[PDB]
Amino acid sequence: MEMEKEFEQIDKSGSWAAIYQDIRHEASDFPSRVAKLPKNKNRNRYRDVSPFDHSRIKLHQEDNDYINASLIKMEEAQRSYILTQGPLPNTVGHFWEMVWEQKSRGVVMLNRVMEKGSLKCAQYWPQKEEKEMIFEDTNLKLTLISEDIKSYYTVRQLELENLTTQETREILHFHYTTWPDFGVPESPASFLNFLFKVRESGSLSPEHGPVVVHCSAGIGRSGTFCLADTCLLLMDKRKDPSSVDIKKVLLEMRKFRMGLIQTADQLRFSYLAVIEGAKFIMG
Ligand SMILES: O=C(N[C@H]1[C@H](O)[C@@H]2O[C@H]1c1ccccc12)C1CCC1
Repeated sequence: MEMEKEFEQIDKSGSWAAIYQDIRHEASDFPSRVAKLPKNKNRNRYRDVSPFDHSRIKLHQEDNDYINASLIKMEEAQRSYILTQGPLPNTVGHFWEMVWEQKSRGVVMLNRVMEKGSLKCAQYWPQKEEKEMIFEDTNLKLTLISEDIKSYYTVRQLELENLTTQETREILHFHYTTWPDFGVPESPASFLNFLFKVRESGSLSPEHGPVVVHCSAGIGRSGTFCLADTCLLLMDKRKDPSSVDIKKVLLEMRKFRMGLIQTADQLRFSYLAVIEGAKFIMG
């Protein structure tokens, strides 16, 4: 079926939970043996969220190459994404090592450091220009260059320096700051505006490594971001945009990381975002 009328048909019939459970039943199951090794327990935020072995990002380190991060490679859309958990106190150096080694231009953050009165990720970037951060375990230096605070999101320019080689690179930090503590946003308008700002920066384009996207577990809000982006790109590429099937795209993405889209409300919100976004694109 088309999307917008399939949407109204699920609303009128109140069957979002059943649609979402079907997706959960059909989703891929691949091994995640490296994630479960005892030496990696303090590298995982949640015991039930792990990268598959076949798609995990490897650190370029001979001691321990493990990070909780996955490469989502979308062949028809010609887009790739790295989805990862919010960094932990003992993985902030690994996180920036990955950004460096994978040649990423942009980092997309969809959570606040504290939500619901608890810590959802480490403070992994500097908050003042004159107070830079040094990660001694991976030999990187990170400096805040500029910050632009808007009503729904903040964009930061960061400098990452590899202290071994003295090479430097500019990284863009895109921080969506207004996702509610509970539920999903009422309108997708600010989330779509944010997606378009990431696109306009070059961070999603083939001349760079994959964008790094995270929330707390790296599957819920993060899944919504890449699902909406890929579906909109396919609607622009194809002769028949009504042939894009959001459930099929989501199942394709779940071949590369488990659990993408965590609730039926997040699924409905993803439909809403693609539907509204397809009208603004045109034409
Ligand atoms: O090359 C880098 N760091 C080097 C450190 O001197 C040390 O050797 C390298 C390294 C890599 C992983 C852990 C520890 C080390 C950074 C470029 C991204 C990582």
